[PDB]
Amino acid sequence: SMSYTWTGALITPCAAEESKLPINALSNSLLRHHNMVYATTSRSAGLRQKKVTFDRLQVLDDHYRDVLKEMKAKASTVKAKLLSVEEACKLTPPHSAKSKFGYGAKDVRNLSSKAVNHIHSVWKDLLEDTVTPIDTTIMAKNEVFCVQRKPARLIVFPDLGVRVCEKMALYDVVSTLPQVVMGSSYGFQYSPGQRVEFLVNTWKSKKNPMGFSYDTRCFDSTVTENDIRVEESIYQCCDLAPEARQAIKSLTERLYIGGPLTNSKGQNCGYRRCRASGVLTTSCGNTLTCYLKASAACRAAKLQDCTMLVNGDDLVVICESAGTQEDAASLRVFTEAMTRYSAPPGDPPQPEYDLELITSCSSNVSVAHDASGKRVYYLTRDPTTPLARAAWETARHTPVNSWLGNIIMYAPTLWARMILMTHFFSILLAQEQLEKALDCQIYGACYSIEPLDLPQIIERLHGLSAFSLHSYSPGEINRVASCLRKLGVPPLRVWRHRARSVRARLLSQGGRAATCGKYLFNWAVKTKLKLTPIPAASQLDLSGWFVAGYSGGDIYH
Ligand SMILES: CC(C)CC[C@]1(C)CN(C2CCCC2)C(=O)C(C2=NS(=O)(=O)c3cc(NS(C)(=O)=O)ccc3N2)=C1O
Repeated sequence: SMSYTWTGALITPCAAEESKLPINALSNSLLRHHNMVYATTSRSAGLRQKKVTFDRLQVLDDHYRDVLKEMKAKASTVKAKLLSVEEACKLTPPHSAKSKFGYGAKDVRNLSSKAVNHIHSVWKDLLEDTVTPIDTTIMAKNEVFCVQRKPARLIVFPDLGVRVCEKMALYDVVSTLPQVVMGSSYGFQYSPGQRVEFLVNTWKSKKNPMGFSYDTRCFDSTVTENDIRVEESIYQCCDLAPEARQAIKSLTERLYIGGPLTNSKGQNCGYRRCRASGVLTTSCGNTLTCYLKASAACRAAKLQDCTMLVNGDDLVVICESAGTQEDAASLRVFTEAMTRYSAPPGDPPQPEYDLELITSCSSNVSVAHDASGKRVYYLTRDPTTPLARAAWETARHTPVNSWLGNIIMYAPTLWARMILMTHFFSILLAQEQLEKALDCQIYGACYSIEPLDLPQIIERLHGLSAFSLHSYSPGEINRVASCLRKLGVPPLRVWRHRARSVRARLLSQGGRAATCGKYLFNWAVKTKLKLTPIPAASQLDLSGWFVAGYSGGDIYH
């Protein structure tokens, strides 16, 4: 069937949208080539609609069904709980889209009776009605990139009342089931460092390793009614409260499978018959579906000693090589199988024999050296998008601070330490806002973070190693340097000078600020200080951080 049907009514914005990089007094210090940075807007949504609208055919064989059976057996060992209204409410981001029914995200969070009462009525309707399509809003995402222009991605989401009900029925399931079903292949369980460890150990476990990333073209669009029903049957394998079962069946039939699309003006835009990007099950359903099709495809292709790593629609496979000719042939068969299962490639997969050249979750393993001169593996990425976004965030206040998420996740990297840390700490010093908590997103979930806690966060997730890495690789150094020329970012020599100042200012304020100076900026000085475990690090509740993915799932921790 067709992934979407359209009426012709436009995908509309709520407010005016900026496409050009906003400029203030801080902009030039980060980036000179302002015309390279842009934000997607609803004005390019038509282009996206064209891309994501196609017919899906699906041919399902024994490998597919055998894997599904295996998945269901593991799923049947899961016991999941219902969340109460209150518990579900507390998982709502404070900035989440307001309800059509007279209350907003903050009314939800502080548990106002107006919000609670409507949510209760939404839940009761779900239990009582299992057929009536649930309304969704379709919007264009405003995301920032460097020119290479990408059309706006589309986001489809039900009302806030429904979203709370999703959490009630499914939060525990989507949080716990994926790891039980997929084990070590479940990508969202890993910190960046645990991800490196798993990739490195998997690579080393092969006699002659070969790996490939598989990019599905518009994965959400390739998801069929069969696929969404199949995932529900996996959910229903769980030990569940009777009301949970009913709500999940109702949400599947009324929401997850498909439904009408309404713009911000209230106009009918058409109909969806594929994955909605803005539902709680987006991450879990995509992960299960990608794992299922790929596992089956590995068997169809007779890939030898396969290990898969799956993060929603993001797939990487490591296996035993049979030489370049048989590998290329094997990947073609893999691709044919995926295509039959309705997961055809965007860019065709290519075999890689250098682990450091495999990109997965926009990232690659690379190598540097710790204090002892001991080689350490770490996760990095091309910094172009992080830096484009940091430029936007320098001149504009944003709901989500990608710079802070990036500092957390990519703390060991040369670009995050020299540029991002230096730049944004300078900004926070000048404003005296070091102590002000800011929102960031990690694996789709929203977190409120104090910048002064960064040293403890980084020590916990990465180890004290992240403050002492040196002698990065030539390929990594070249990629960063190339990126800075492209965007017109000052050379790393300027950043070292800046960091010396940022460091000194932080130290001169004592307490948590000086701790930021000492650990975060120890790289900047010639005569570095001895770095010991920070006492207050084993205190913050980092439980829930790397449990699951929640893209579009409207989750706050
Ligand atoms: C392994 C880590 C380091 C990758 C970080 C990276 C690139 C970026 N970030 C943050 C931005 C600021 C810093 C961290 C992420 O959370 C994700 C990431 N976020 S996510 O929305 O959970 C996600 C979704 C999907 N696909 S889906 C829509 O769930 O089917 C694939 C992959 C992902 N991965 C990412 O993939």
